[PDB]
Amino acid sequence: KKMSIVLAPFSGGQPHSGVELGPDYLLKQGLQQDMEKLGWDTRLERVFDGKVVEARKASDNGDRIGRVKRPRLTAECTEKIYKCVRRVAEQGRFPLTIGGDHSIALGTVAGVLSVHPDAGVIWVDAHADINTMSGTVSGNLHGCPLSILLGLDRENIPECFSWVPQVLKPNKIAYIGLRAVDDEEKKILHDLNIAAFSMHHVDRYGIDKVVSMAIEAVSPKGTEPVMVSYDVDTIDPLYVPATGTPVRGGLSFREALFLCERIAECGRLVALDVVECNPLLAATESHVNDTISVGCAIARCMMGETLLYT
Amino acid sequence: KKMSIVLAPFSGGQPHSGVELGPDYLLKQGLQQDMEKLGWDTRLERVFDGKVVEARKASDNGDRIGRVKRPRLTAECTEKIYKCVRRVAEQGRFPLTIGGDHSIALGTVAGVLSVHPDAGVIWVDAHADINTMSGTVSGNLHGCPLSILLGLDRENIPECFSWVPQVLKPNKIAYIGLRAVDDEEKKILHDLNIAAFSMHHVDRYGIDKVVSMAIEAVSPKGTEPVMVSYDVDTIDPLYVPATGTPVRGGLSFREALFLCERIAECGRLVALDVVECNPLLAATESHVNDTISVGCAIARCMMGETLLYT
Amino acid sequence: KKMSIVLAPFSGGQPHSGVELGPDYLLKQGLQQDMEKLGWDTRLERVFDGKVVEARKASDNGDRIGRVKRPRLTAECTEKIYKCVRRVAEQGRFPLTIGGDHSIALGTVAGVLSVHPDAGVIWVDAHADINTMSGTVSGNLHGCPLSILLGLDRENIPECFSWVPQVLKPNKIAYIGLRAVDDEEKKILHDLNIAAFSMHHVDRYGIDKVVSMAIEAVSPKGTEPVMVSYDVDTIDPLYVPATGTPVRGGLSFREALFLCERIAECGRLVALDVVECNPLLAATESHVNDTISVGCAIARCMMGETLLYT
Ligand SMILES: N[C@@H](CCCC[B-](O)(O)O)C(=O)O
Ligand SMILES: N[C@@H](CCCC[B-](O)(O)O)C(=O)O
Ligand SMILES: N[C@@H](CCCC[B-](O)(O)O)C(=O)O
Ligand SMILES: [Mn+2]
Ligand SMILES: [Mn+2]
Ligand SMILES: [Mn+2]
Ligand SMILES: [Mn+2]
Ligand SMILES: [Mn+2]
Ligand SMILES: [Mn+2]
Repeated sequence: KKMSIVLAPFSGGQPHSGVELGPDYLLKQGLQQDMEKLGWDTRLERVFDGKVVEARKASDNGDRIGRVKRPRLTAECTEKIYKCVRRVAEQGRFPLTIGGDHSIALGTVAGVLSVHPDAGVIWVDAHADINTMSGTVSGNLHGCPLSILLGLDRENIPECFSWVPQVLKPNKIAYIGLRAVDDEEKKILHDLNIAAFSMHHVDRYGIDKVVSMAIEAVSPKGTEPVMVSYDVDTIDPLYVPATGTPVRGGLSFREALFLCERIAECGRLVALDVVECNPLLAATESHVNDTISVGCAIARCMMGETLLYT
Repeated sequence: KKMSIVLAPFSGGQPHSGVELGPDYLLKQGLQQDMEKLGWDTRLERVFDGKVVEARKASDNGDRIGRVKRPRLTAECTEKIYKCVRRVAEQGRFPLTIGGDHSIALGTVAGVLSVHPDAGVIWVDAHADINTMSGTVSGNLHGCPLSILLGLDRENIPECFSWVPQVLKPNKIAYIGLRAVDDEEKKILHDLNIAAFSMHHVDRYGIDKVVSMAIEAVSPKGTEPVMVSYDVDTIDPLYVPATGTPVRGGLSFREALFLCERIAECGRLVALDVVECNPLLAATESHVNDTISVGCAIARCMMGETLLYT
Repeated sequence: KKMSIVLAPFSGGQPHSGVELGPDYLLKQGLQQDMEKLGWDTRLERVFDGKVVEARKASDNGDRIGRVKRPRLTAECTEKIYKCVRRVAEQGRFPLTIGGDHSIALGTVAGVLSVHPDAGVIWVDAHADINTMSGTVSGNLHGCPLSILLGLDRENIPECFSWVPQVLKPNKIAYIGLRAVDDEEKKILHDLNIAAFSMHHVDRYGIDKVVSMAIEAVSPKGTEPVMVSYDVDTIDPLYVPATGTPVRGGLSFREALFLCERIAECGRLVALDVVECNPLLAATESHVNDTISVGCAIARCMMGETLLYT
């Protein structure tokens, strides 16, 4: 049980400052002590300085390529995370990456799939995060990682992203909790036949059935490695208020944590990302502690914590 | 795809002013643009002036027949809606009626069943709305439409209601979400063997199963037209605060919208009422926007809007 | 239909004052009138004066045996409840005990099992309440009743508890709603193979299935008497705020009441405890009325109240 907690305090994939404070905040809640208490030998991995990156972000509006914002900054930071995560996985350690906005998954997924080529990817999110370079309206890259990982709209992806290995195939990615998919993204999922389970399926079949379906969808070869990239805005805002893109009608706190227990239970989780925790985007301090403690909660449940004896 | 959005700004079926503001408020949210965006050719149908009706309502306390309040006013306005809706349906257009209190369903159901005689009726409500003329304690007619439509307690129904056609039979009406049924109403449902699915059934079988059961109950002849009269107080107040008769322990925002998607999915919806939205009965502006946007949301989901590609 | 509403205004099993106000508060809500309205012939049973007991509690910090706090006071009061409940059951009346903290279940369960020796026990709680004398960290006895009832850690249980009959066996107790079990308690449940259904099972199988499983687990001999000891902190705090030990991710108001209807429905309920309602631990008066009215609600549903005709 060797784990490396990758610190990825990046906010360049979106507009709002504060999300780079996620890593520090989670660690204050005692994320490492919790992992250690779950029997994991943990080591912290710092990939870059959040203050320096923030500084460079807030100032250079010139970093743009069309609607896309901060491709250069984003490309540089996610390559750093990729190299870190790839190394963490080669050393045989479990990489637990804490963001940071979801654009960091560009480096995490590439890093993990580079070592575990047949690893499936469960994207827990209210969003599909698969907008293409020329398709994105907002230009916020945290909503475009999967398009770049799948190499969609190749011809329009910047040179600064040339580093991204092409290891993820559409049949190895499954979504859970979708409810704010852009029209362009709907067409993409349908055309690539991506296994996507929206809140409709959860409402229709119950979370247990959805998680089972999602795991099977990316684990056909019998039983392969599984990676989970967890966007906290999947959870209904009334549970996760402090986030950049909240959408009502999401997972309940119970379903959000139950999903983790089911994944833990299958015993094939090889990596985990917990992203989009933005402490600054909270009304009261109640909103902050509820969101950050949720991040640590999914971490604990994903890493084996159960309600009863085990 | 021809639709007529029937505006029924009536509040005479209950005490609290404000519910007549529903139609306007929904339209401000962009109800028509949403329907148009769903591919519907929409036309607005104004049945009467809400200010004039309100004025006449707030002043004439003399309009009563026992406990029943405003039978004359109610009878005149609902006959107007009936004529409008009956015409809308004869023209082959889908009538989407926005209230207004639930007493308007006296005109909508009569209008629709007049054209689609074998149409089933799904009453989504926390209440049975079937109190008889001599049985009602409050005398508020928005809780008596189904008794008049089924012609119960004939001998005690006013002359001003002589216009109501007898087209709805007990075996063609199904309730979903019941939780505040009056004792008299419990006896009625049991005696007439009305298919009623309370929050107990939803809690017991899950919303998907209940909707399936409700649709089948009124669609025995194989597959007949279906009409839905949707009272927003079916949804738990913590989701729909701005309503006249809130009862805790109701449908979640997710179940409230999932039910719409399932009905849409069956492809036999022929009419829809969205009632009891009272903007004035809101604490903050957060309560208002949450309720009105919910009304538009059920409209969109009922009319085909899905989370994924379709 | 003969019922005795046992008043047990005790708070010695925990630190916070106010929980002894539960009985009075529930009765103000009209608990007795509700039971009478459900057809029960009710009689109130006062076991001791809450003001006198409170007075004696708040002053004597000397009443301790290790970490355990107020064993003498607790032992004296619960023996009183035991004698009352045992008598109520011998008279052939249904004992409905209103607390008071959960330490009162020491007297209720012993009283009921003394008359109905093969009675099963459903413990609805977020906690296992089975910490041993030498195992409890907090020393609060409201979290140790089941250890004393099962006679665990005999050698370390005070003399003042010598009165407790040994009538409850591990295979006749089932938990529902667990989510804050101490490590020592996890080991105990696992070693004694106690049927425990946590929020994981509710999330996994749905409340209906859990209640069915829980009833069967203690009713093997075909169909024996069933007793329910209901801790209101089983319900998610956002529904039951005014309680001493709230834990997020609990039962919804709907599941909390549905469980009661299912138990009522089986027709074998022989006793009921509604505990841990602490009116003083409420932010607004909204928190108070929501919690106390919940207590009366579970009472009504447990005693036969249904949403539809019955
Ligand atoms: N689809 C929107 C929102 C994406 C939100 C990104 B995420 O899932 O990481 O929060 C956009 O492209 O701007
Ligand atoms: N049953 C109550 C309340 C009826 C509520 C009407 B409705 O469902 O339209 O809100 C009454 O008769 O006054
Ligand atoms: N397990 C904790 C909390 C027990 C809570 C008791 B109860 O369930 O009655 O609220 C303790 O031993 O102090
Ligand atoms: Mn995301
Ligand atoms: Mn998202
Ligand atoms: Mn209604
Ligand atoms: Mn209603
Ligand atoms: Mn308890
Ligand atoms: Mn408890």
